Amino acid sequence: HHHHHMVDEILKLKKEKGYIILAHNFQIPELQDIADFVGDSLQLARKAMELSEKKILFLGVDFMAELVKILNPDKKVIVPDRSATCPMANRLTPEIIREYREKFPDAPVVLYVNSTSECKTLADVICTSANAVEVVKKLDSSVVIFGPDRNLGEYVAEKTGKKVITIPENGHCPVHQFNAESIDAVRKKYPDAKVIVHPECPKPVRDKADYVGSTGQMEKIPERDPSRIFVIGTEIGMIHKLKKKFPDREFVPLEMAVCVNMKKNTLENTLHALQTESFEVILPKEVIEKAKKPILRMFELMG
Ligand SMILES: O=C(O)c1cccnc1C(=O)O
Ligand code: SF4
Ligand SMILES: [Cl-]
Ligand SMILES: [Cl-]
Repeated sequence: HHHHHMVDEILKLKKEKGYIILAHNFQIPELQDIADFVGDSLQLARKAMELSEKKILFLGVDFMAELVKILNPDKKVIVPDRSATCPMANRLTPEIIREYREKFPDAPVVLYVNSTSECKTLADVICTSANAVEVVKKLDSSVVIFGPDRNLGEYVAEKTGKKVITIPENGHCPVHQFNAESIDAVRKKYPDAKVIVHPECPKPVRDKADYVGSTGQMEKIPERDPSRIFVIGTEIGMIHKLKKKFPDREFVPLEMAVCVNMKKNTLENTLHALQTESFEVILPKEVIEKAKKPILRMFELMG
């Protein structure tokens, strides 16, 4: 295989230098295939809680690399491309959060994991798409401040009956902005297929789906649903993951949807990363000390 030179050298260096390689589900198939662990934000966060290796190569976007570092402040965490980020997250700021606490006095601030680590220092609790409902239901408030994703916030409201105030204005993931007509069309084409979409999708999309959940949840659906065909409303990287796990089923994208940031990592710069042992994720001590609290609290409010 023509990538064997990079694949072989990555595997050698990883072992030689004592790295574990963690990848997100939206990484290119070639990177998923060389990772030690591949999963969603929640699964990655969980894995980061119990991590033994001294050195971590993280393949995803910066806010999750920073979460991994916050949970392992004394381990070396590296990323191939330091610019790999979530633009959604970058629109929420400390000032907006402070504005909204002042405005809504006793509302806890629940932040999605794609949020800056500085914003995490100001959060009461962190969540991901699979635990947001449970976490919000455990809080002793019928109103919460939630960001930066409006769709997940609005989903949480529907599921909890709580009032959810979303910040910032129109915070959303461009990648999950599917149109509901794509479901109408795929119903005609494959009348027996099951449609699975992410909670970051717009309401009309979620409402027409058979299932709504995190990518981690999506991966488990075929364990209990015998459907030959699944239609997947999330980033294209998930198709590879699903088809690997369930070679016996068909996985059809709802639409082609690519996160440019998730695609910044390549075989070539991942190799470079292991050769140079760069770029290290470095955070101020203060930020680690403060942001760890809403992160640990997320796991406390699941189990
Ligand atoms: O794994 C996730 O939480 C996830 C789900 C949908 C979109 N983006 C992400 C991400 O981490 O960027
Ligand atoms: S898929 Fe969406 S939410 Fe996830 S990193 Fe990309 S822009 Fe951010
Ligand atoms: Cl978990
Ligand atoms: Cl997810």
